[PDB]
Amino acid sequence: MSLLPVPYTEAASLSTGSTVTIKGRPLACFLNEPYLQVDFHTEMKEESDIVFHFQVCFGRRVVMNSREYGAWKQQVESKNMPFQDGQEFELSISVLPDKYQVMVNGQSSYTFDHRIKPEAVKMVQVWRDISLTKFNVSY
Amino acid sequence: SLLPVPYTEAASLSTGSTVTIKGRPLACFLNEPYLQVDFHTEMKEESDIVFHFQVCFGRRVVMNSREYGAWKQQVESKNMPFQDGQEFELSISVLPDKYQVMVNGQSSYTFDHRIKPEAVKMVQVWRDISLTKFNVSYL
Repeated sequence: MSLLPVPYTEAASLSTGSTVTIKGRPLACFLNEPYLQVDFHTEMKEESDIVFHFQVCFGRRVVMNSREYGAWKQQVESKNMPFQDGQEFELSISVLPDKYQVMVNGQSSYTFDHRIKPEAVKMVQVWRDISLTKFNVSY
Repeated sequence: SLLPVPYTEAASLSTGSTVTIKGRPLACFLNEPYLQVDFHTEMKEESDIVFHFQVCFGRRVVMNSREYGAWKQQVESKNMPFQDGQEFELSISVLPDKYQVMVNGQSSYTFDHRIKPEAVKMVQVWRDISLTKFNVSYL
């Protein structure tokens, strides 16, 4: 049923001006709290450090963090919830010199200042309770 | 792998029933994949949950019920018999007073009946696992 298989793992490189586009839909109603996770990894292996971790608990909150030297760092939480129950969404993550800008359905929704340089990213993983129709990294 | 996830099946339970689940997490424990098993009062996903069993692999287990649309008293355990990167066998037995949850033959968790197990009409298995076996015993 999901057009693209989930978990979805792709080799990627990022710098200022790069955009990561993700089109998908949660697999459950918001009452059931499905999650979405997007991780920008330093290496191809899943256990590698995470430069940018973006986790949505649909209908509840968004958590952002990094995993450095194998440990989760300072968690950032947002109760901003532009995602709509049972709807397809479009997620756009832009790389700016100082931060990532996260757009949901074309609206500025979240930001996260760079901890690790985006130039250290080698892989992007999209996983948890979503079906996926589109994944793209601009070059 | 052979059974799709989310996996949903019509079911009925009473004393002596066993729900057998064979599967494997989709990620290493460092990435905190989840497993969720919900015993529902109706076929619809938004229905009440008699028994909610949620594993955050390598971290914790949470159990609860959802009654009249609201999550009730959460039960938490840091017991972790699940092994990183391994296939597991989960066996949920229905006893007169509680569910007994066995992992790879070890009695690992228990949950006293809030709603009678006879109210269950559906079982849903979802989140970050591949599923090789699902069975509800009868008679």
